[PDB]
Amino acid sequence: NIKETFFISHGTPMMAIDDSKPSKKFLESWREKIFSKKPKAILVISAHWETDQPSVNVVDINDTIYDFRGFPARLYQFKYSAPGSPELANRIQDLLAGSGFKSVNTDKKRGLDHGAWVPLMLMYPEADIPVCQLSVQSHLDGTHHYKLGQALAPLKDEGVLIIGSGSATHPSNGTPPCSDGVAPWAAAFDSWLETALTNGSYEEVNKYETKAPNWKLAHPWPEHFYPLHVAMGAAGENSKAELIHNSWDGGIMSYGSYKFTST
Ligand SMILES: [Fe+3]
Repeated sequence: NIKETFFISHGTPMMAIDDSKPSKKFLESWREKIFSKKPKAILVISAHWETDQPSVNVVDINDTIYDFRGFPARLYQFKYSAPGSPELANRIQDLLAGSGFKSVNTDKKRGLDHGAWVPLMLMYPEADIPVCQLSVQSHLDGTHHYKLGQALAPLKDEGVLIIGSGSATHPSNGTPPCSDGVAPWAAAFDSWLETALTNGSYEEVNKYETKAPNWKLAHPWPEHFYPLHVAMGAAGENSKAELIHNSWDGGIMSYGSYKFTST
């Protein structure tokens, strides 16, 4: 049914209201210009939900979680009450367990963190498509998440839109900006990633720690990068990666987003 998986950049919560971000106009054009098909359900691997073992969201309605401090009060008024899919949740449990993940937990009470509901509120604003969330295991490695994606790969034939939500670059809150360029280290890293992805060098991206330039500056902590790996795996071995968006915030926080097309 569905032959694509995506990695997008959840940005920061300001992307719900800051229209000075091309990221927002990009996400808003989702159903018209990016993915026209209506998916049966949506699975989001969001970087803002990390756990020790794979964890799935099992609720019939997602609560809208404001996992951010220090923003306009308008942001805490938002509700993206999309349904959950216990169907999909179980399907994910079984698919993951069937591939070697013996311990895979479930949370029957939590909804969507801003890593899911902020983008989804722009792409699918009616809030009527089931959204189920998968967690990222930050203290593991990239290959683990590639495998989590491979395990999820069959979900596509069942109308599931697999989306990893992170940031192409996620420099520390302590990294200094660039006044009117794009920081050299960040362009190096983004260039590396594109060259890897568009050529299907997925083993390389699994091994970013030993092949990417400036990865410690780009991803000091991996959580915002591992959803890329998951979408990568879910697309498949010979999928075709395309860069569908890029924009920068401080000259250092890339918003790059990729579409993986299985063949
Ligand atoms: Fe974030």
